[PDB]
Amino acid sequence: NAMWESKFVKEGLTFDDVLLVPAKSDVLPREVSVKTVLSESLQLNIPLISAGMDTVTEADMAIAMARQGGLGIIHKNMSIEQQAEQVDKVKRSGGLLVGAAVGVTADAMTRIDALVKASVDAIVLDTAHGHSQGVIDKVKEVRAKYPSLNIIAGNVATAEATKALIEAGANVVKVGIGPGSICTTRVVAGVGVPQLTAVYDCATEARKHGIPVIADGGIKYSGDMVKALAAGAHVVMLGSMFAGVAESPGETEIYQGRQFKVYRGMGSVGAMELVPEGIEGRVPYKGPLADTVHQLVGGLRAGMGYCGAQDLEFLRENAQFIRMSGAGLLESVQIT
Amino acid sequence: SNAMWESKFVKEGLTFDDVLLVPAKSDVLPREVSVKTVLSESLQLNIPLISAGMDTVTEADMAIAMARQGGLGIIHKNMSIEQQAEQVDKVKRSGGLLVGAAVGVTADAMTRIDALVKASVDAIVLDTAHGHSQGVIDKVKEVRAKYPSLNIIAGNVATAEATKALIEAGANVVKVGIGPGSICTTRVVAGVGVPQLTAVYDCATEARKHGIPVIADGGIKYSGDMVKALAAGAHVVMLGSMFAGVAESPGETEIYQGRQFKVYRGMGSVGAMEKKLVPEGIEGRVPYKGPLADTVHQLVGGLRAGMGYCGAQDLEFLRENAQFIRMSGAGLLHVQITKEAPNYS
Amino acid sequence: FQSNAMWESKFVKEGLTFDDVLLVPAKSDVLPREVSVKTVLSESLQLNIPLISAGMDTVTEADMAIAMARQGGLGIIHKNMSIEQQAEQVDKVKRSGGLLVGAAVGVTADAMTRIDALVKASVDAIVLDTAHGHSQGVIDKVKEVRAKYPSLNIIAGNVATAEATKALIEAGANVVKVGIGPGSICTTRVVAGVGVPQLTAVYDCATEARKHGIPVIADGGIKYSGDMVKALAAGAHVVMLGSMFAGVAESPGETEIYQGRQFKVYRGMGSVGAMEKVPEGIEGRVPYKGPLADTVHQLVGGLRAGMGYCGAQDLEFLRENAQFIRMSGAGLLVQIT
Amino acid sequence: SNAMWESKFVKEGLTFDDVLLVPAKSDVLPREVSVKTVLSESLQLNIPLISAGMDTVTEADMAIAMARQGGLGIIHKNMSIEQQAEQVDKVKRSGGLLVGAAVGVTADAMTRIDALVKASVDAIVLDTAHGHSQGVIDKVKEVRAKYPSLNIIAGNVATAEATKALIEAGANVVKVGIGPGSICTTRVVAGVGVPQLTAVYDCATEARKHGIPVIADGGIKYSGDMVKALAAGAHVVMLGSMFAGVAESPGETEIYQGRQFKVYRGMGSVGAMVPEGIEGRVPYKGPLADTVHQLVGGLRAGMGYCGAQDLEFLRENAQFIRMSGAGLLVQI
Ligand SMILES: Cn1nc(CC(=O)Nc2ccc3oc4c(c3c2)CCCC4)c2ccccc2c1=O
Ligand SMILES: Cn1nc(CC(=O)Nc2ccc3oc4c(c3c2)CCCC4)c2ccccc2c1=O
Ligand SMILES: Cn1nc(CC(=O)Nc2ccc3oc4c(c3c2)CCCC4)c2ccccc2c1=O
Ligand SMILES: Cn1nc(CC(=O)Nc2ccc3oc4c(c3c2)CCCC4)c2ccccc2c1=O
Ligand SMILES: O=c1[nH]cnc2c1ncn2[C@@H]1O[C@H](COP(=O)(O)O)[C@@H](O)[C@H]1O
Ligand SMILES: O=c1[nH]cnc2c1ncn2[C@@H]1O[C@H](COP(=O)(O)O)[C@@H](O)[C@H]1O
Ligand SMILES: O=c1[nH]cnc2c1ncn2[C@@H]1O[C@H](COP(=O)(O)O)[C@@H](O)[C@H]1O
Ligand SMILES: O=c1[nH]cnc2c1ncn2[C@@H]1O[C@H](COP(=O)(O)O)[C@@H](O)[C@H]1O
Repeated sequence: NAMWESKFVKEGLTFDDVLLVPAKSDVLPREVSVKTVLSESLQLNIPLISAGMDTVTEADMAIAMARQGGLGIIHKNMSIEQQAEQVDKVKRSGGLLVGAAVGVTADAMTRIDALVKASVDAIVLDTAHGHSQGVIDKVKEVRAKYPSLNIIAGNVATAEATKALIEAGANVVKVGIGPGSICTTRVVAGVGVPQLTAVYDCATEARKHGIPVIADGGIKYSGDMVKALAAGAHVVMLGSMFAGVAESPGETEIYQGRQFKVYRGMGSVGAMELVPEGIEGRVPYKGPLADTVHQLVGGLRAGMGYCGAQDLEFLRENAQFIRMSGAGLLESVQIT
Repeated sequence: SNAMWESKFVKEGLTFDDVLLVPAKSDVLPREVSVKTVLSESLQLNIPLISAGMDTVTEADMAIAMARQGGLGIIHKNMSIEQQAEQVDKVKRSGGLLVGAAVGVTADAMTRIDALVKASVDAIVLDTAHGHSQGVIDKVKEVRAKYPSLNIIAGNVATAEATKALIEAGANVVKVGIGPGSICTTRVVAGVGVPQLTAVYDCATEARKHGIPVIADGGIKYSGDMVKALAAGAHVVMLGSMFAGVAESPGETEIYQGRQFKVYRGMGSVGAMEKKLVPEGIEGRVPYKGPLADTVHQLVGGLRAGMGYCGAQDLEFLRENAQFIRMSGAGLLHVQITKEAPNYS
Repeated sequence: FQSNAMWESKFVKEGLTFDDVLLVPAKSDVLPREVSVKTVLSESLQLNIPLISAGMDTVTEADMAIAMARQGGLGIIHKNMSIEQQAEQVDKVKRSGGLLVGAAVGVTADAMTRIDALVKASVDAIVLDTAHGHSQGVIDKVKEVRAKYPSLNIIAGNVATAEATKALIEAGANVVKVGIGPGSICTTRVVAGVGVPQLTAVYDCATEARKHGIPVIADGGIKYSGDMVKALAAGAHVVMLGSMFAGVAESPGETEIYQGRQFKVYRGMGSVGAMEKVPEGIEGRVPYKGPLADTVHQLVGGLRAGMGYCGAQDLEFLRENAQFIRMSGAGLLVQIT
Repeated sequence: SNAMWESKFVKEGLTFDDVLLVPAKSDVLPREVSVKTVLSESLQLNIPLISAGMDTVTEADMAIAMARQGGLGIIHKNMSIEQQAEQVDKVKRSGGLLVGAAVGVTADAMTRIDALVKASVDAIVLDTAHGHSQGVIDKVKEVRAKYPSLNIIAGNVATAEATKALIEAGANVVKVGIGPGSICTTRVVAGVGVPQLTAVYDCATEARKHGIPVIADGGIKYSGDMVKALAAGAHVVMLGSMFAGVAESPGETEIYQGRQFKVYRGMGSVGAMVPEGIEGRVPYKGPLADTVHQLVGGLRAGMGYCGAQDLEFLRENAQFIRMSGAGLLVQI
């Protein structure tokens, strides 16, 4: 009963537990490189990805997002004809990078072939529990058929889970069980892993093979995104921070004179229409997408200025965190 | 020796909110998992739930509904021996269903237990605030001598030593929990208690040795807290606050702010004792939930998902192989959640 | 060789308070209402119940001190009055039933004068309260008194330290008062950044006062019945309450109505108001709780239950055998009516 | 290698609210303690309080009132060079008092230092969000090269390595703080910061091997926090928020919801110039001396418990005890 013993040993860290420690710097924030590479085929100018959710990313979002340096993932709560159409639309809008989300359905192989012929750069094979034989075998089918296609599998929270996917044929791994804003996995199932600890553990596995890791969910401030990138992620993925953007799908509701967008989990009652592990909410209208990106990539250049990082690689390997108490982060006057 | 003096502050405690389950390799879907459990040779549940023997939570109706779902009801003991034997027999008249009844450590305890046996009760629940007592121990021995085949659920405890005590006194099952109840003020009035997750783990660890199942009793708010409990060594969880608002629970529904409410009170509360006192329970109100079946579906639904993340095809696999990860207070905690308007009727 | 010990040890010590721990149940076949809560501070000083009301002008005067003694406890009459009036408050208590009584004196020039008046008034114990008991002036004050009154019960405080407790014991003190900072009306921790978590302070103090068989008093920080149990179980013989007794019928001062609700004034001795008749006390208000008896009945009832879970027949077993478990903030966490 | 990779989450950090000061044996009455302090042969303060170099906190009126309480004011740089040099001289002619002036790491830096030295300023404060840069080190070396006896205060830093590097560039005094500030959002926008107590200790531990003092800057909300910061190795502390609402502070009283407030904002906020400071309001605290009285009042109290006759005893002998959140836990 070795297992009985290790039940409560492991320990986890979230974004609010740590801070990056400043180091010797001779590179200015405006001078750094926030560029990143997921593969030969996938090169990003800014390490940002919009989430494959029906309230975050359609063709307009992926186009806006591509034009910024990043990448959008067309959600799959759509007919196959429609998704390939939106993919083909983004692709021909200047030869932009687009990604698309595929379920681990029976139909998935059919959906993937439509997306490949519409010329997607990367498909996202995402499910709630990416450490399942269903997903492993599914990746190996897709990899057998398309040995050059960028595959992003998830979701995973552990290194053994990460290893299983890399060997199945995954060249990018997506991290996060529990942490998303609209996520209720932990409340309803008791399951999940602190996102910083998740990213670090998974990155430590992927680092050996040289595979990029996506941090997905739980990000609220540019700060948390700098932390995700220094914890080992190549790239972060946002839902709530883009849902209120002008280029996301769906229109602007007005309630009491204030502008709002709907943001909901893909496993909430709406996106499904087996208990729900997603919820439905509203987010404030944030206007143009460029506004949100400028702030995020600005904050990133500051953090990398503090850490002495010229590029994201220097950041991932050398950056040092410091742990604190909860008392600690109340240290981060009524405001106008 | 001061060995007791310098060990005053060594032990650490964990509760539900300190931990999360860690996803593992899984080949099993939530709909194919087995939520069956065997408390004993004679007593088997189709779902790991037991409604608590409280006068606001469980009577004959709730036991019948609980059984129908594949769980078990514990008919509370705030009533005559005659009218509790009434309720026991009624559950058995309704399709030979499994039913429990609570019996406190008293003088009339045996007179009460007897009547229950003649009504063909499946399990008797020996409940005391402090189960780690000779008084309780020698009462469990008395019942085992007179009824060798009777299921005995004896509690409550929080330590391994208490556990092995009741097992060797002839109890089939141990009910774990000092202080974690929603309506419990034992931790405030007496400064006494163990964080439930540690108490379960500690008690189960001793009880596995004897092949004895334990029950996690109290402190469960969400369904995820229940997955956490089962995964910590418990065979079955016990619920009061979540079953109180349910329509099949004892008590009139009351209207406040147009909303309907039901009364949930501790058995150690002032009102419950009246059916110079230092109470260790409080009276409150919980919202009307509706039918029992809708509440159970969400609980079991969250269990299956949780077992699916862990790769447990059965509850025994979860008990033995599941792994927790500890977080800080920050770890337990933009988008405004949209909740639909209420039903006034 | 220059030592770097002090510099490196700056952040090593760790502290616990009441909310940080819970008591673990043990085997126990003593019922709560059959436990002995009798306690012995000295042969001269025996209490039925382990309770002492604080020497504050908002908490303890004659009528209060009578009430406490009669419940089996003890009142420490406060020193914010003339010597002549303090000694007459002590007399009134002493001659109504032959009750035990305490009396507060500060380390001052006219302290010795006050003590004799109080000793002549047949006081059972005097309490030498200073904000910092580990001072040379306080230590020399205790030798000064022990020398002249070798039969007198002396309580010296406040201390937070094992050293400090050793220091006051060696000066001749029968009983030690423990507490720097944990007061409800205290702002020492905020205006000066000084203090020790009450549970650790007690534990660390009693650890030293055990070697000499000297009792300690847990001074402040108790908000709930269960926190008193935690104090006694950490090494204290007795506990001193202020806030809890301040809003009681036998308290000095009358009942004020605030938004149609009955209240009483409770203020620190270091607050501006007490000082006139930099502050490290503030003034507040506490709910009117009625007569002392019901508050004592719930605090003693709460101890009885605690000793019942722990298997403690008497306060000595609890003090020597009770084991705690540490929890976290989430472990400290329905519509109550 | 894998060394940097495994060191990522190893370090722990403490802030003011994490700890308290352990009362030791005491000979000393609060009124008899010496709160005097010496930065430099050139520079000495009767109290350990330095007024922050911000457009919301300090100008010539504030600097004068600081000096006359026993401390120091640091004239901010959001002004013309000869406007700043005129502020420095107005304080100088107001009774031969102590003044400092903030200076940025730019090309006009040396041009502005020439004017400030011309008005006989005592110390300059080279302030940057990131003092551990080659820019600041190179600037310090070239000022130390030209003005060898000018007191140079350099920062901010948060580490020993940074502290060491500035001492070897020529800084007499080292300023410590990245994140702790009340108007600071560096933690939130860049995820970067170091808990102040751990920072001052780690920076003092390196500084006292050179006889170099450190300033603890920001995060101070209580007098008890100042006692804590001095006891972890700081000679002197710098305050912004607790000085913004006083009368001698730049601007004047303004009214929100019919109460009196004074605007208080960071130098990296939108107004004072991506933002890392914010803009807000603090209550009109009244005159400077009343606030100073309560601060130094608190310090005498804390030195009393710890038994420190002077700030050196405190710095070398004070012991902390760590606690939890429930440890930092009557209608007042
Ligand atoms: C996070 N999440 N969760 C869900 C619910 C869900 O699928 N939960 C869930 C929980 C646990 C699960 O455990 C396993 C699986 C699994 C799935 C799949 C295969 C066997 C192992 C969801 C449902 C529909 C659409 C989207 C989502 C979704 O995004
Ligand atoms: C803290 N802070 N930040 C800022 C903005 C700022 O300079 N941020 C910033 C962030 C990150 C930074 O990282 C580096 C540097 C740097 C600067 C400079 C040296 C190289 C490394 C500020 C701007 C104007 C006036 C005052 C301030 C200021 O006080
Ligand atoms: C927690 N609690 N407490 C009480 C009051 C109570 O009995 N408290 C209590 C406290 C502490 C106790 O300690 C012991 C015992 C005991 C009992 C009995 C056996 C010896 C040791 C209660 C009363 C009736 C019904 C239920 C309860 C109850 O659930
Ligand atoms: C907590 N407290 N503090 C105070 C203020 C106070 O005395 N503070 C204080 C602080 C620090 C102190 O340090 C010492 C002493 C001392 C005193 C006494 C002499 C030895 C060294 C107080 C004053 C008058 C009456 C009551 C009180 C009081 O109860
Ligand atoms: O239905 C849901 N339940 C739980 N997680 C979800 C659901 N829908 C999306 N997610 C995850 O949550 C992330 C968005 O979280 P956010 O970035 O914090 O808003 C997505 O990238 C998904 O990985
Ligand atoms: O008055 C009481 N005081 C303390 N615990 C109680 C009292 N009444 C019931 N309990 C326990 O609390 C459990 C219910 O806790 P809950 O599921 O969190 O609401 C019951 O099954 C009992 O074991
Ligand atoms: O003004 C003061 N400042 C700090 N502590 C005080 C002051 N006055 C009384 N005390 C202490 O506070 C205790 C009361 O604590 P309470 O029971 O939590 O309110 C008394 O026992 C005194 O020792
Ligand atoms: O704009 C800003 N962003 C971040 N920190 C600042 C800014 N302006 C001033 N500071 C720092 O914050 C200190 C004052 O912090 P306070 O005493 O908590 O208000 C100053 O002395 C500076 O070191």
